[PDB]
Amino acid sequence: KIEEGKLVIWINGDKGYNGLAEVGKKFEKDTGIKVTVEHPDKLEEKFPQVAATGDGPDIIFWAHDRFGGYAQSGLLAEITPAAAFQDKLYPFTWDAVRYNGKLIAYPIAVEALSLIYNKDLLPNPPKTWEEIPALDKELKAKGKSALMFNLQEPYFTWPLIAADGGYAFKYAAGKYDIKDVGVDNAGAKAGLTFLVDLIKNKHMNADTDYSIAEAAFNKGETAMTINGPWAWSNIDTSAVNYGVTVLPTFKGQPSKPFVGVLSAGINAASPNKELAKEFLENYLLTDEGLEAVNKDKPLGAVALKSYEEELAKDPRIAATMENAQKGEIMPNIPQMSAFWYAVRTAVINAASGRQTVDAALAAAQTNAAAAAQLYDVMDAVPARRWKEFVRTLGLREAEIEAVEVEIGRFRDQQYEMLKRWRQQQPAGLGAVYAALERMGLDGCVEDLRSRLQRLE
Ligand SMILES: OC[C@H]1O[C@H](O[C@H]2[C@H](O)[C@@H](O)[C@@H](O[C@H]3[C@H](O)[C@@H](O)[C@@H](O)O[C@@H]3CO)O[C@@H]2CO)[C@H](O)[C@@H](O)[C@@H]1O
Repeated sequence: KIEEGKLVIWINGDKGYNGLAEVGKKFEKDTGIKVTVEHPDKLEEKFPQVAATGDGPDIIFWAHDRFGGYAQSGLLAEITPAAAFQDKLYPFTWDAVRYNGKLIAYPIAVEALSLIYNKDLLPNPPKTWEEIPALDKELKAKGKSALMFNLQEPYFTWPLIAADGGYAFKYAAGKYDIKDVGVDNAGAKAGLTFLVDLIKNKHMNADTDYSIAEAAFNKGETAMTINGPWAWSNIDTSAVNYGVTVLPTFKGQPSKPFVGVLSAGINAASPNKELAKEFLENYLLTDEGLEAVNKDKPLGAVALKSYEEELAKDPRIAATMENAQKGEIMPNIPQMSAFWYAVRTAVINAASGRQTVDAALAAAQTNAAAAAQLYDVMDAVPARRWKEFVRTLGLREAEIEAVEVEIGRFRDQQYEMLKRWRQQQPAGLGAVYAALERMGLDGCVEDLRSRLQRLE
């Protein structure tokens, strides 16, 4: 459990938590502060349940796409590093973790998918997605396959869909518009249709996930896979001679992977914020800190400039960064949740044949665009009435109601955050104010008197 005088960190199990634990032991050796790293299941979903409780972590690690919601709900502490420290990380990595003009996390590394081919089976990897059907059958003649990758998570199948024109939300004037969802445009329809055709000619199987796809490549059963740097570790241990190169082109235009920024967010309810800032700045985000984690599971291209020149020499990094520039940086807005869920539903149905491509994408468009609107009213729907609300609207689509749950859980962390604040323990002042300002006249007076009290 969390309490004053120690750090608890959450990171996804596919990353190098053991190496991260090493960095904390140094910290513990230098400060006497016990550092404990955990890797829970679905920490992306478990966090918004337990953040503002005594069961949430001090530091949370995830790609930058989740943090906008976290931030909007006032569940993160404003990161306040000196200019000299900011000038040690790449500026565009700071953009990712910047939401509404405020820094909400420490950017760690850059994550971008890449084509991971087996050199023993593929000296000249294909340049285009349209070459692959011919190569696979040639490998079918060897009882082999050309490609296998996780098909259950939309993270991995997006690069092909967004190649010719598909996108999440339109970007313009330096801003995203959540009403313009580019999941059902011409460029998106072609990518998925091309993907399914690969499966329908049984160049792939729909049940392929990370665990199995990983096994396939690691045992030299498929010539290619698509995965991130964190996966090179297990592959390095396996006896496969592999290469990491650029993703294949499609219709002249490259497959555009959503680029990820691994980021470290400080719980606003953590009683050891400065204690955390000390760790991330002066231990992890150092040439040795990052080296310790990378040795466990490769991070990719780090945001720390001093240690990026070190990794840039690795061709597998050069491959990723190329794909990174070719692809797009994930938005960090609170609506990316609505976008992901809708797509996760669409691909599984268009892959299992349960629906047309035109249908799933049409439905995903609607559900995402609609569910994306729920966030603008998250703070308005008065307290005790969020379930009555969403039940009043009665949308009932599985991916839509998933956002409802999330939002319903955000509102529950803010009430909890308010509870902590009332009892004089750490709390995020935004989560507090959002809760009072929907708690009738009594909330608003309580809200403002604090705003006035706070003016000291
Ligand atoms: O659809 C279910 C799932 O959608 C969301 O997951 C997305 C992540 O938010 C997003 O960061 C990305 O996930 C990848 C990570 O960025 C990266 O760290 C790496 O480890 O691979 C991840 C893919 O497994 O893309 C996924 C969509 O697949 C949402 O976060 C989840 O709550 C939700 O369960």
